Amino acid sequence: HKSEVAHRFKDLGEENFKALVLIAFAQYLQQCPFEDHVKLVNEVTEFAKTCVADESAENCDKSLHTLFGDKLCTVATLRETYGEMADCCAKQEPERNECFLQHKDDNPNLPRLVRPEVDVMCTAFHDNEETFLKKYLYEIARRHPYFYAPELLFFAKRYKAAFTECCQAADKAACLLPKLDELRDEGKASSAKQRLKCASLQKFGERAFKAWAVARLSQRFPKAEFAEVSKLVTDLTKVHTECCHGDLLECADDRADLAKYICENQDSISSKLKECCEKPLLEKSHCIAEVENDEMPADLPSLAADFVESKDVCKNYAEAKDVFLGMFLYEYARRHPDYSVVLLLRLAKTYETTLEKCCAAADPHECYAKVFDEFKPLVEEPQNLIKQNCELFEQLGEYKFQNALLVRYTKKVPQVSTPTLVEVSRNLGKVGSKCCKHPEAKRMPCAEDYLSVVLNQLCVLHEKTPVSDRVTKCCTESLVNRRPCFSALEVDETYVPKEFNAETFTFHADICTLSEKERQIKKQTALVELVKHKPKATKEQLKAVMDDFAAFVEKCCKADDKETCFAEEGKKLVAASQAALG
Ligand SMILES: CCCCCCCC(=O)O
Ligand SMILES: CCCCCCCC(=O)O
Ligand SMILES: CCCCCCCC(=O)O
Ligand SMILES: CCCCCCCC(=O)O
Ligand SMILES: CCCCCCCC(=O)O
Repeated sequence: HKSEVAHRFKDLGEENFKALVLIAFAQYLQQCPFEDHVKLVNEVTEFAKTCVADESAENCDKSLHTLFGDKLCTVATLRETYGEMADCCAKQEPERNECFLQHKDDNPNLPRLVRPEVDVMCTAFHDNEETFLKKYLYEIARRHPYFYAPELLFFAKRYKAAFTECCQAADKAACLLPKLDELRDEGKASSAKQRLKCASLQKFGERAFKAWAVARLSQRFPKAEFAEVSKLVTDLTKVHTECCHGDLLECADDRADLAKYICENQDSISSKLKECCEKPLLEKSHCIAEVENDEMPADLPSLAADFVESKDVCKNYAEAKDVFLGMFLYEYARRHPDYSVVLLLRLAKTYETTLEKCCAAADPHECYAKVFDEFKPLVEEPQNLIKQNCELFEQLGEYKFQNALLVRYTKKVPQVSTPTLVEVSRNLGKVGSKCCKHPEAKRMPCAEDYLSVVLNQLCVLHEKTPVSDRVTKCCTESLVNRRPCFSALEVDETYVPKEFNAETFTFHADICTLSEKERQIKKQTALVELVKHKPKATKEQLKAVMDDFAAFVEKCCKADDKETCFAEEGKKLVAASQAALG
């Protein structure tokens, strides 16, 4: 009351307050030294302490955004570091924060993190343990500006536990890398997942996220009531709205309240929350967000009884057009847990469109009576796509599956930059190794919910530099229909060939001097360049040049001495390929 910062300090505490302010500062001013961020956080914490000690102190009743902006731009006073940012904080709330959000670089030009030796890492750990953990938050926060802040506090705790457990014992080297690598891959998957949730609130509105939350939570929490699911959805939407507009202090405070409420009303929500609700505060919310789907309630009546066979459907729709569709989404999702969340949203939109033109055109009960008949093609379209791709995946392997997707997606949109095409196809091919081994029931909720994340990552890296018109049309037209739009484009008859570049196929030594993961990009980039060279003459039989590439690589890999072999066989191979018109 009368002091939001004091209330946040009292709720979160001292350790979480200082960590949640460092993340906020690092996610805004990405190209800034660590020491300045530490000083700013210390000043903010001291001001919060002074306002806590005496309520009627110097002015501290203003909102957190005002203090955030004042400490942000009225103290740093850097203009050359961030362009067009000097005039950013000339407006008032809430226009200042909106201007600040648009300057967050999704892919900043920062050096890749390199891990020192274990001995040096744990020598620095047990020298400034408080400061050593603060640097971990800074780098992750500045490299992922949209990373979920309350989830970043869990990762720091796991980092501290991993460092404490291993190198205060024998075999320091082979204890830390296995566990640190788990965090790195777990942190890159929870940052791309939040980006999809965070770009669906500021591009498609709050109503888009509410329907997603209703569909997802009804699947995870069946046998509950619509009143409870609505409350959970409202709380979740309020939580995720604040983390997207920079209110990290309030976002982490509201998440704890939601977790506490879920644990309190455990019997009325789900029976699988017994274990997740006996964990520490930072682990309860993580466990709840990933709890498994509860068992379906027994003897559920058919949905056709009160949605298509009753002469009040359009009357109820006209009474309230946003809760009637909420009930349909809730009832159709609880009894169909094998559908992806984006499919259920598609069927809900189809049902809404059918109802729109039925009660406003002559007899109503003549065109929405068979609305369930047109759900079949929508259901069968992605079931006939996962089935073929998983079969194709388990006949070529991971590396050859990524190449197959890379060639397919290069002909569809042959204008995106080669690094973006290579990166998206590498992530596209990793859904085969992820959950093509699941049973047919669980294949759909996993595959499409990951394809959505990958395609959103494709869209956000294309908005800054829009080069392809087809990508723009599929990205900024509908969130749910993003995947069907991409898997509906034929080969592009436009995009006259990129001509021939001699320097492209000039593999000179290296290749066989470093690890295998990053040498694959050296060949996938060449494949992308080859496909763009001949977009039309891209039949399957002329793509046998991959075998020649592999043979040429192997011949000089086993004969690394006299590195002129690389150039000689490279020019011979490119001449042979050009002579074959392929
Ligand atoms: C990767 C290590 C997992 C440990 C979880 C956190 C334990 C603690 O710090 O209390
Ligand atoms: C895209 C689905 C539209 C109908 C569901 C409405 C539920 C909600 O908005 O909370
Ligand atoms: C119950 C507390 C946890 C919910 C907030 C985060 C869930 C999500 O990532 O969607
Ligand atoms: C248990 C209350 C402490 C608040 C968060 C600190 C991490 C944790 O132990 O969950
Ligand atoms: C289980 C699906 C494997 C990858 C699908 C991507 C292909 C496409 O979008 O056309």
